[PDB]
Amino acid sequence: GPVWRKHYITYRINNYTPDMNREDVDYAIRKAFQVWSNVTPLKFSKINTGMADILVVFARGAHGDDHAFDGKGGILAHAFGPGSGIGGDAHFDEDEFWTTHSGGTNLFLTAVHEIGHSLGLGHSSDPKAVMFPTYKYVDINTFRLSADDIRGIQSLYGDPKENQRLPNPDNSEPALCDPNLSFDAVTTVGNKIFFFKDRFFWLKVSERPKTSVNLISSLWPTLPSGIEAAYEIEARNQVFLFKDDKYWLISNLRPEPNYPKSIHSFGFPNFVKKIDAAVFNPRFYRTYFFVDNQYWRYDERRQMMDPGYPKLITKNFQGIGPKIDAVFYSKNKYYYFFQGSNQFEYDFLLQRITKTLKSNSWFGC
Ligand SMILES: [Ca+2]
Ligand SMILES: [Ca+2]
Ligand SMILES: [Ca+2]
Ligand SMILES: [Ca+2]
Ligand SMILES: [Zn+2]
Ligand SMILES: [Zn+2]
Repeated sequence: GPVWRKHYITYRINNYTPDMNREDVDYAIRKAFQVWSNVTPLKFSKINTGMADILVVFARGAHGDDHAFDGKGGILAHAFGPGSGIGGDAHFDEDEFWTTHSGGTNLFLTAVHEIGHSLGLGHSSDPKAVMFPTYKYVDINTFRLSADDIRGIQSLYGDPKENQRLPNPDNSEPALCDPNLSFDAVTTVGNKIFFFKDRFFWLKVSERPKTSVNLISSLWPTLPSGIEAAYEIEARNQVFLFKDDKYWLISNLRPEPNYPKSIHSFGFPNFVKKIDAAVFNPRFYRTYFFVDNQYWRYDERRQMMDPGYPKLITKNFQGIGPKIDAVFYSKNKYYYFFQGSNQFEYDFLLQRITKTLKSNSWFGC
């Protein structure tokens, strides 16, 4: 079918069968989900309030749908492939008797078959599968995915995000996906992107599948670690490294005749102690400087702030927080902003955040 266009996904257990022990269903379920995330790059979260994205429900005969139930047997659950609205809900025929055991009609086994569906999978012609529609009421903590089901879950989603399997996946540090990966500064230099962090820098996007973090003292000479702001000027091979009241010019990875130097000879007041984010716009020939609260634009081709400058980041850039960690230019009319573990696709052409993404996306985790 289609599939879920999100790494992280929600469920809410909507109501409880009185075949009960609430808590046993929390489990049977929480756990059903687990089955899937354990072979699979997803997470699952039981929120208790607001509108979850997978919905478990226990209703009977005619419930809502157009696709009614039928009583004791035959259909026991149906769930809805992904899709807003009622897209991924898993529903359960209350006229059965659900169990932690294998008297009655197991809700571990059915919850899991039917979460797939919710998920994307059709059936498995595969007998051995946690469903050959023909529920194999089997032992319970030892049980596991017929390799088959593993394929089309895997077809649809991967194999999991850094090592070798079933067994499941681990979760690193300094890392490509601690999802609270913030930035010192960041830029691209002609077709790569340098991502700064303390002594670290991770580099690229460019057809190179995957991000290799390294120390900054290896590519870089006359310069400190821990880098606050940066941009580029692709037509002159220049990367500009900013920290504290001083900056560094660069070429071809090589520090042109003189640095560091001051930031003030570039122009600002002495009221200004540090540049926080910076981005150069070739469309129109200007650099954007960001001082917590406010910003400044430098006319590159004249060496001259344009008139009227400091300014107010939010008044002029719609919704970008009053402090910004990193900006950088998209080879075609955007700036991508990095405020916290957050980053914004920002169309500068009609000013509007248009995509909000995980601070760490081009490590397409
Ligand atoms: Ca839903
Ligand atoms: Ca039924
Ligand atoms: Ca019942
Ligand atoms: Ca910064
Ligand atoms: Zn239904
Ligand atoms: Zn089914």
